[PDB]
Amino acid sequence: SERRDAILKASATAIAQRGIRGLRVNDVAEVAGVSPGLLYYHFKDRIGLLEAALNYINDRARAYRSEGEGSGDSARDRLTRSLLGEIQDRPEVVENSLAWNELRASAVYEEALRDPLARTTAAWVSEIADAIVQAQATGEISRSLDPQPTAVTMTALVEGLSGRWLCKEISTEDARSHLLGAIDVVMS
Amino acid sequence: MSERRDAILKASATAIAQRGIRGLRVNDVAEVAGVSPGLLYYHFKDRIGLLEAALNYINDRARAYRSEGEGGDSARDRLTRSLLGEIQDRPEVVENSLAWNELRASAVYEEALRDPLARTTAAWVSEIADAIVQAQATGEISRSLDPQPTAVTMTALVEGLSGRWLCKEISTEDARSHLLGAIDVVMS
Repeated sequence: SERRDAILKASATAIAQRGIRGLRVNDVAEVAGVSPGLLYYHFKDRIGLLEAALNYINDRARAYRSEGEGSGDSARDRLTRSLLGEIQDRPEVVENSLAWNELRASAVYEEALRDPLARTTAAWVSEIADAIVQAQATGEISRSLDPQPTAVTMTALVEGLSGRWLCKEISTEDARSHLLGAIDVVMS
Repeated sequence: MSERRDAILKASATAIAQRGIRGLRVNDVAEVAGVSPGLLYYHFKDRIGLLEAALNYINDRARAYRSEGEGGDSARDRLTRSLLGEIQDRPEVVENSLAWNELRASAVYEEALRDPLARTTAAWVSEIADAIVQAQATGEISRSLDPQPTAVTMTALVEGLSGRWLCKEISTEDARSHLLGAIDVVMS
């Protein structure tokens, strides 16, 4: 239902602005424009809600990273879309990445969020790792790179730079240029 | 008073690591530290002064682990020790990492935290940049690397890996190995 989506979008804004710690269902209910009873009806409990919101935000992120996909795109093209996709000045990209940044931070103490975060992050890593393996078969990328470690490292860098970006500690342009520099290093 | 400033900051680091910025209370910190709230305000003025000083305390503590064993002569030796020293199964390193993780996440939505965090992060970045510049003069590193962006990138990589490490999403030994491979790629 479009109400579920609307609830989830509002929850991601509550998450983004207030942070997860001490966020309660009634707070979320207030921003979502529904009662806590309806909210529990859709999501069962607070963790069910956070996990639904994490899945919603992951889906939008996946879209941002796949914008402009094309048949038989180069390794460079694949790495670039997936690494840069979530750091853009477009307002709904920023809102989405703010909420993901907080969910990543919260999972240190919200242990029930660790599994969905690990699995969705595994799927991002896997995109990069696959791009590398395909290129290594052709020679287009150094064969001495270990694909999975390289992909885990490149995406963790995105998370680190994105945390600074969201602090306004580094510009959008600089964060993207650093990532491009990393990609250049891997192709060279 | 300098023994007492240190007790205050040590207790502040623990409060931040365990309870986050919202769970940090002057009265509790001061009680932990065996001092009065008024002494804390005398040295640090206010809650933002406290947090600024705690950011620097944590960075000073991390710096000790970054240089442990130092001078371990090569640029490679110094860079490796610095980057790997951030991620270790030692109680102080874990705590520093948790507290930094909290501060980095909170500064997104608490704007007052941004300037101190930027200044402390800039100091960490500078140790790494200086290492790279020194090594380009000796020729231990490609003169191709721009020191500042590289140092920004490497330290950002430590923060991204640490965020996953603290969620138990990546093991300590995996995170260390990936930092080593990153340094290798940069040292090539």
